[PDB]
Formats: sequence, structure tokens, C-alpha cells
Amino acid sequence: RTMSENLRRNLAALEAKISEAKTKKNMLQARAKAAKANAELQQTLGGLGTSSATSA
Amino acid sequence: RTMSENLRRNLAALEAKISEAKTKKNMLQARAKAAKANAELQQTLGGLGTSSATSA
Repeated sequence: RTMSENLRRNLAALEAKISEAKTKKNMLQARAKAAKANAELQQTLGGLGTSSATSA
Repeated sequence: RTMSENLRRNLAALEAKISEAKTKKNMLQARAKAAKANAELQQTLGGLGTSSATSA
């Protein structure tokens, strides 16, 4: 029973790290695509400069 | 929700600046053509000088 329960620690770790990596995949991918849009919002603050380039 | 609402600030800014630029287009064009007529009214005050040029 003693070493077997340490295998249960090990298996509990495998599922924990793998499942957490799956939620990281969602969060990071979502955050990445979102960040491309937020970067385009910074660029849209820069869009005011692109209109300025002929507003003169 | 936090960064998304900042995209709503950004989009609210895009529409605000663009729509205001559209009302500026109307006001400035109208004012420009109007000003050409008002300049012709100053010139018409000058028309009194053009008649003076043979009133002598």
C-alpha cells in the first residue's frame, strides 16, 4: 500500500499538470488573438496618425 | 471582460472621430463656398471702386 499510494501522488500530478496545460492553451490562445486585436486598437490610436499624414 | 471593454473605448473613439470628421466636411465645405460668396461681397464693396474707375 505504501508505494502504490505514491503512484497515486504521481498520477494525480500527471493529470493536474496536463489539465492545467489544457486551460493554459485556451487562455493563451484566446489572449493571443485578443492581443492581436488590442494591438490593432493601439494601431487605431495610430490610425489618427495615418489620417494626419494627409490632414495637413 | 477588462481588455474587451478597452476595445469598446477604442471603437467608441473610432466612430466618434470619424463621424465628427464627416460633420467637419459638411461645415468646412459649406463655409468654404459661403466664404467665396462673402469674399465676392467684399469684392462688391470693391465693385464701388470698379465703377469709380470711370465715374471720374
